[PDB]
Amino acid sequence: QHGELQYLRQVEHIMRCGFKKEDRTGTGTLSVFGMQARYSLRDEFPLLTTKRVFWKGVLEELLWFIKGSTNAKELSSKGVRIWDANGSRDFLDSLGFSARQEGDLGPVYGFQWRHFGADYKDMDSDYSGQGVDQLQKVIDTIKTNPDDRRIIMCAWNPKDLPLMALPPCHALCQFYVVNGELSCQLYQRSGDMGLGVPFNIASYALLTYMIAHITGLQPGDFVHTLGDAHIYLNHIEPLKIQLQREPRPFPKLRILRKVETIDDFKVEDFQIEGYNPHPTIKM
Amino acid sequence: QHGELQYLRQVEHIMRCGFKKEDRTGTGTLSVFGMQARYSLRDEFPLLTTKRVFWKGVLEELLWFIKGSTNAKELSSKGVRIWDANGSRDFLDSLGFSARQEGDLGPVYGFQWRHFGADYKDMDSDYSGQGVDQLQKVIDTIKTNPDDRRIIMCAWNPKDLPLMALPPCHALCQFYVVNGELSCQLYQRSGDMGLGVPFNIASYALLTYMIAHITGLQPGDFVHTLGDAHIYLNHIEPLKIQLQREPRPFPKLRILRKVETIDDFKVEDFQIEGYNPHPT
Ligand SMILES: Cc1nc(=O)c2cc(CN(C)c3ccc(C(=O)N[C@@H](CCC(=O)O)C(=O)O)s3)ccc2[nH]1
Ligand SMILES: Cc1nc(=O)c2cc(CN(C)c3ccc(C(=O)N[C@@H](CCC(=O)O)C(=O)O)s3)ccc2[nH]1
Ligand SMILES: O=c1ccn([C@H]2C[C@H](O)[C@@H](COP(=O)(O)O)O2)c(=O)[nH]1
Ligand SMILES: O=c1ccn([C@H]2C[C@H](O)[C@@H](COP(=O)(O)O)O2)c(=O)[nH]1
Repeated sequence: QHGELQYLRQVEHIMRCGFKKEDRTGTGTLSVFGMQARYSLRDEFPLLTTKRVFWKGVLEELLWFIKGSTNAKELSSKGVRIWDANGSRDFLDSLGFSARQEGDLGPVYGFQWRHFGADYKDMDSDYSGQGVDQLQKVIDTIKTNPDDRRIIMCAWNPKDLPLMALPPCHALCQFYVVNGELSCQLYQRSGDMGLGVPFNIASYALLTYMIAHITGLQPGDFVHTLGDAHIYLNHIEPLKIQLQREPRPFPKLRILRKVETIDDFKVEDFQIEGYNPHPTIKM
Repeated sequence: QHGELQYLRQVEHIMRCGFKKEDRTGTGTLSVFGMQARYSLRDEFPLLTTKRVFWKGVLEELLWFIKGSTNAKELSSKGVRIWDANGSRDFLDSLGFSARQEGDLGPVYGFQWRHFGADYKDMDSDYSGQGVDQLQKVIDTIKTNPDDRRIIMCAWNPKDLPLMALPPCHALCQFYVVNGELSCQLYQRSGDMGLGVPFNIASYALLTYMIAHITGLQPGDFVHTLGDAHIYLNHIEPLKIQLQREPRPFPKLRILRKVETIDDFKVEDFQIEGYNPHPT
């Protein structure tokens, strides 16, 4: 069986057994609470094929995260517009952040991952040597002690919550090692199956490939755990279509050079081979 | 059909397909990474029956949590010894906490749940009005806005980690509401299937029952997600025996009176009916 079948069976399930549940905007969804899929990272990459995934966006965003940025403009400049809406003068004002300059997303992933617990001022501030560098922490631990059951990188910070444009959908992820293979489990509190999910799977599978490469291990599995797994009421039609399609063999991700530290990774180092998806779908 | 069959199928799986993996003590285990089970809370309580669960302990511990305590002695005095070992003068010293008094577990669940982000000194300190009161937070949100997808109570605190005797096994839990029913999902980073696990399921199922009672909702489901799900190499034999037993119908949890706030709960308010488990 093809790995994508899991994601498809989930969507199929949310439609068949989900419950109508209101949205924060009032759009309306069909949801199921608590789900889980295991995507293999062994000699293949989980880039969904029944619908084209914005790969260039998942890669630029991840590097942007690793770099510890919280400025949407720095990701926008790379040709990835995904986080721009949450950075607009209009949106940041509808939440009270009036003195907060444009693009300043607040203490999001980039900040939490590298400086957990540090006092956030603005995106342009210097947090060098401040907070807990969780990203580095997990890498060190994976190297020194692989048996460790506390390899956690937590983006969810209850105290910093009031300063965020958007509370982290990916509350936390945990790494694991066995048989010289590195695995990763993500806890996604809320997931849009028609848009965000596929991209999110790619994002974390990539992170694992990166950390595995640096630690000298082989990619294992990517366990995708969900809280509120939803499908927006309008996405039902196109999704009924996508569910008809047959998944084509997953591509493979090549890391073109030998990099030593997580920060040393650049876009030219990655190569997606054989990514042959079905035509794209607007949602 | 029976809810316990899930837990049994998991143990069965960990034996059948797990991999030998070393322990922090070097005891050795058989593990699988990433697992999940859905226990129904509708008209029944998930207190496992193929082996007796220390129910009096899950209840006293939970209240102890809610009370925001981090002193092991306060739970030990109630006749629940589970957290005593981690509080001894010997253990606290083998980790460096020499000036830390006996029983002082550090900024554990009780402290994180009620005062997240506050500067921890010692168990006897006064943290009134300090930190983020997560427990209260989720209760308020469940009442005012049930559709909310951010109802999270996080015990994992990367900054306070160096002050803990034991890093929280239960990193975080998330609440959900639909059809007037309250559900809960737990993220357990590491779980011992032979001991802590069944107790852990009971603990969180109970918490849901309490919060559901207070918010005026009905208990829904308890989703149990695991990171490193293991079985110690020595528990393999007794477990092979437990797996043979047939689960008896789950008991029911009765809340004997109408309580208003989470803190108002007392031991006399709960009653387990029909808990008929298998022996030893
Ligand atoms: C309700 C909601 N659901 C989401 O999934 C969501 C996701 C993000 C961020 N995210 C992680 C995204 C991943 C992929 C995206 C997307 O817009 N893809 C477009 C291409 C636009 C571009 O060129 O930048 C597409 O699929 O056509 S957006 C922000 C707000 C959200 N809001
Ligand atoms: C290796 C290991 N595995 C565990 O599951 C574990 C659990 C706790 C804490 N936990 C939350 C526990 C739940 C139940 C417990 C127990 O000791 N039950 C006994 C004794 C109490 C009694 O029954 O009077 C038993 O049921 O026999 S201990 C502490 C260290 C651990 N260490
Ligand atoms: O990477 C992401 C980010 C966001 N979302 C979607 C899920 C919900 O549709 C919405 C978040 O809304 P709240 O749960 O924050 O209300 O964004 C995703 O699916 N993936
Ligand atoms: O409620 C609990 C508390 C502890 N443990 C067990 C699981 C592990 O065997 C051990 C903790 O080991 P570390 O994850 O800290 O290495 O305690 C449980 O299963 N449940």
